[PDB]
Amino acid sequence: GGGGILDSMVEKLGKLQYSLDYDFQNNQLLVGIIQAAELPALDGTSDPYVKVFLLPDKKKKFETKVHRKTLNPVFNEQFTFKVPYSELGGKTLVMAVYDFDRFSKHDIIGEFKVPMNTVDFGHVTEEWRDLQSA
Ligand SMILES: [Mn+2]
Repeated sequence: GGGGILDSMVEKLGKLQYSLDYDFQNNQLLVGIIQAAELPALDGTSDPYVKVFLLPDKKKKFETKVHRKTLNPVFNEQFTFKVPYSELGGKTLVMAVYDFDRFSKHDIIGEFKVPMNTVDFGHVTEEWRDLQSA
């Protein structure tokens, strides 16, 4: 009654652990794409990879390596965004997990966003985030 409330709940599409730190010495944002867990199987298991990028920036998106046939990949990758601190406040970091497929569109598994204006810089941020439907 009931069903409508269940439909509003966050779907079980897995989670991604990432870390974030602004390097004030070099003036760049550092992002760690650590691992994902409990991904749904779209293939069976999926072939997950993560796209990492800033909005509204129109720059080419960074991507992790593809991890074949796993619902619990460990990426252990780091990415760097050369952006002065004063300009970072208006941007939003996006992390999106996709299922690599060689013969068809890569299905999105889920994504989430981290507005830079609500992040506590000066201390390394690390958290698990539930992937949201795209
Ligand atoms: Mn696949």
